[PDB]
Amino acid sequence: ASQVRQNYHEDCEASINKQINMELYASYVYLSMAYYFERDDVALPGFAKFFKESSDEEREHAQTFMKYQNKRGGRIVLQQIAAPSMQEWGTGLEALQAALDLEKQVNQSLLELHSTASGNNDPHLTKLLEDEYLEEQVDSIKKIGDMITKLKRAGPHGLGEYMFDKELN
Amino acid sequence: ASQVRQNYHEDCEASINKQINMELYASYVYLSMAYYFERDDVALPGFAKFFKESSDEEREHAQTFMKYQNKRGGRIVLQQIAAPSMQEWGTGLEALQAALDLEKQVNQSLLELHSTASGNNDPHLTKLLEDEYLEEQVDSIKKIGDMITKLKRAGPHGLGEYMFDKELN
Amino acid sequence: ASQVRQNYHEDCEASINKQINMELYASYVYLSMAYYFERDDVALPGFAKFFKESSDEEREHAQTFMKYQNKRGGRIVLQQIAAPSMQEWGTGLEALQAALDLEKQVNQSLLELHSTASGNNDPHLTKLLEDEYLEEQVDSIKKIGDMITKLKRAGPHGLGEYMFDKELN
Amino acid sequence: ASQVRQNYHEDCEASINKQINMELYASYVYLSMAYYFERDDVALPGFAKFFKESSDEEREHAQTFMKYQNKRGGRIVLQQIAAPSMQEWGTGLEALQAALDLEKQVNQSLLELHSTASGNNDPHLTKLLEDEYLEEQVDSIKKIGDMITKLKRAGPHGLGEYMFDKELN
Repeated sequence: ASQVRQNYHEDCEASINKQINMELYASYVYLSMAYYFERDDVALPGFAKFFKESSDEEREHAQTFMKYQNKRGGRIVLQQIAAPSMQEWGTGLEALQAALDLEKQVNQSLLELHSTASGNNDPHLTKLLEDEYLEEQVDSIKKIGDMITKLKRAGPHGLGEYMFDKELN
Repeated sequence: ASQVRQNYHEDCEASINKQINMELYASYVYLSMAYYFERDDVALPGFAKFFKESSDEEREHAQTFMKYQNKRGGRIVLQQIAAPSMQEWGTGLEALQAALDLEKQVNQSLLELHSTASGNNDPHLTKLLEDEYLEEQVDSIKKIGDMITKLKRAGPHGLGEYMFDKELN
Repeated sequence: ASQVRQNYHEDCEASINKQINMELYASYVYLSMAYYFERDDVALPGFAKFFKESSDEEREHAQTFMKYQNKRGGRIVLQQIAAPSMQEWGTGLEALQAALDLEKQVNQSLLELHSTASGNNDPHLTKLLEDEYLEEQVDSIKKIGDMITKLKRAGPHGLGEYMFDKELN
Repeated sequence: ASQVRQNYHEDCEASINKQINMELYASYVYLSMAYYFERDDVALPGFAKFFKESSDEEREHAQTFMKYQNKRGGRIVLQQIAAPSMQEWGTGLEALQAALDLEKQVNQSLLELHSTASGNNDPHLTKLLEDEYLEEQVDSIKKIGDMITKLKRAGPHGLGEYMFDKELN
C-alpha cells in the first residue's frame, strides 16, 4: 500500500472514483448547456454564463476529489465520461429544471458517500464531504430553486425570459 | 504599370473596385437606418447607435480596400453609390432582417473575390480577405442573428422592442 | 437551416464535432497525467503543473471549436469522452513520449480537417485552423520534443529527472 | 466541577492530557533532529529548517490542546516528556522515515481520540479534531511521503541529498 495510507477503506477509495466520474459528467452536461445558450437561435448570454461557471465549478470539484484520493494514498481510476442526456435543452426554465434534478442526484451520491465514510469511521472523509461538497451542493440547489421561481414569475417565456437572463449576465 | 505591382491580376483589381462600391453602398444603407431611428415618430436610440456604428465600420472597410488597391499598385475607380433600397425601414426587427440579408450579400461577394484571388494564385489577397474581411463579416452576421433572436424573444414589438433597444444603447 | 449559415458544408460541421471530442479526450488524458504526478510515490510537481496547463489548454481549444460551430450556424453534437489509454504513465520521459504521440495525432486530425475545408472552399475555416490550431500545435510539438531531449540529457532518471522537473515548476 | 463544564466526559479530558504529552514529545523529537542537521559533520540546513518548523508546529498543537482543555473546563495534567528515541538520526532519508512513522502514530492517537469523542457524543470535540488536527496530520503525512519519494529520486545520498536539501531551505 501507499506509504501514506492510514485508516482509508477501499470502498471509500472506490466510491470517490465513482464520484469523480460523476462530477466530470456534470461538468460536461453544463458545458453542453452553456454552448446551447450561445446558439444564434437561442441567444441567452446570462444562462450561457451561468452554465459555463457551473461547468468550471464541477470540474474543480472533480479535481478536489482527485487531489483527495492522492492525499489519502488512494489511486485515481478514470472512466469514460458519458455523452450528456440531451443535445438541446429547450427553454431556460427546462435547462434549470434539468440542473436542479442533476444537482440533487449529485447530492444524493455525496450523502451516500458520507454514509459509507461514517460506517467506515473515517472522520477525515466525513469532514471533507461536509466542508467542501455538501455545503456547496445545498447552496447550489437553493440558488437554482430561487432561479426557477424567479423565472416562473418573470416569464417564464418571452420578455420575462429575456429580462431574467439579464440578471444572470 | 505601377513600379510596385507584382503578381496582381487585373480581375482582382476590378473586383476590389466593385467591392469598394459595395461597402460604400452598405455604409449608406446603414446611415439611412441610423437616422430613420431618430425620427420623432420612431425614437429608438439604441438601434440608431447600432446602425450609425455599422455605417462607420462599412466606410472603414471601403477605405481599407482603397488603401489595399494602392498598396498593390492598382488604380481605384469610384462609381455611383446607389440610393438605399428604402427610405423607411419599418420595425427594428425588419431593419435587422434587412441588415442580415445585406451582410450576407456582402459576405457572398467577399467569398467570390476570395475565389478569384485563389484562382489567380494571389496569397497576399487571400490573406487580406481572411484577416480583415471574412472574419468580421462572420462575427457580424452571428451578432445580427443573435440580436434577431433576442428581439423576437423580448418583443418584437411594444415593451419588448423598447427594452431590447436599451441593451443596444 | 440557421439564419446565419453561409458557405458552411455539413462535412466541415461533422468534422468539427469529431475534433471537439478529440480535444476533450486530450484534455482528459492530460488531467490523468497531471494527477498521476501528484501521487505520493511519484511526486513530480513540475510535470504535474505542465500537464495541468496542457489539460486546461486542450479544453479551451475544444471550447473555441464549440464557439466556432455556433458562429457558422452548425450544431454541436457531444459524444462520449473515452477513458484515457492508461491509468499510470510510468516515468516523466514516458509521459512526454505519450504526449508527443498524442499531440501529433491531434495535429494530423487538424490537417485532415484543413484539407476537408480547402476542398469545400471554406477560407473562413482554413483561416481558423491556421491561426488558432495549427500554429499552437506546431509550437507545442516543438516544445515537447525539446523537453524530451533535455530530459534525456539531464536524466532521464534519478537526479536528472528531479532537476528537469524543477525547470518546469 | 468547573462552572463551564458541559457535556465533557472525563475520558475525553484524560485522553487530551495524553495527547498533549504526545504532541510535546513529537516537538522534542523534531527539535533533536533540527539540531542534529546543524552538526558541522552533517550540515543540511534545509532539513534543519524543516524540522525546526515541525518542532514549533507540534508545540503549537500541544498548546491548542491545553487551551481546549481549559475551554471545556477540564484540568491540564502535565507529565514528563521522554528523551527522543535517538541522539543521531543518520541520513536525511532516515530522519524523514522516522518522521513519517511518528506522524502516523500521532495520527493513530488522534483517531482513537476522535472515536472516544464520538462514543461519548461530544460533537464539539469531534469538530476540533477534524478542523485543527486531522486535516493537518493528513497534509503532513502527504508532504513527508512526497519528500521521501523526491529524495529517493534525487539521491538519496551525495549530490542528490545536497540538492534536495536546497529545495527545503
